[PDB]
Amino acid sequence: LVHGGPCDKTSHPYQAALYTSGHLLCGGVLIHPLWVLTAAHCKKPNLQVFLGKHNLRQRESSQEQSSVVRAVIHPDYDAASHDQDIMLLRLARPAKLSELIQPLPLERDCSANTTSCHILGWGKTADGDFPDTIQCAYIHLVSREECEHAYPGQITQNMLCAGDEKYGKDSCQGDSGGPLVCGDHLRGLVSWGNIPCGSKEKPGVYTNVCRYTNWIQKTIQ
Ligand SMILES: [Mg+2]
Repeated sequence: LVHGGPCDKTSHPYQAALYTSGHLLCGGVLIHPLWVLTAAHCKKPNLQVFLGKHNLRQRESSQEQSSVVRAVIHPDYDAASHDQDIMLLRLARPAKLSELIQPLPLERDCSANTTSCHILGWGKTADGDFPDTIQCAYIHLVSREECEHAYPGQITQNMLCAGDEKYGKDSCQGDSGGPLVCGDHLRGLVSWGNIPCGSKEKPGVYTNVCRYTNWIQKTIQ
């Protein structure tokens, strides 16, 4: 995440870190004791899920690890256009909850008006390096019209744009699958955007979570 700062230690209990081959690959969101929601492009064999993490370079009393027993990629995910970039990961065992490990509810109403939101993750920072401490930044939802104007013919109904016209705070490589949180509910998942990262001109594009309430419910229940 670029142009943000370190998160408060107790502000992201729903954040998951997804690892493969010993390195962080993506973020994710705990939405139920047995399920982590993330981006479909984060699919890899042998994913490892870590909950309760804050600083990747420090063993933390709150961290918990879990293997994935099943990965459900949206049936219509398209890896070129990024359409329907969403995937559910079933954990081997339900997560043990605490102040540092908690699920985040989903925003079910696509018309919700809480436009001030925040993003978080261990993805690339402004200096081009990957941080040990998870980063946080507040950004604002952008109207679909402006989204379409920035990426003509590339934005689908399954995508939501968000950015910061002041400093260009934005998600980046490694933040993929992480949460776009608005009004204490999950509004989106980090999907794609400008490269190099920065949202002043081109906003970040997030999977429009409100569109998947039915699919997620059916998959989990
Ligand atoms: Mg298709």
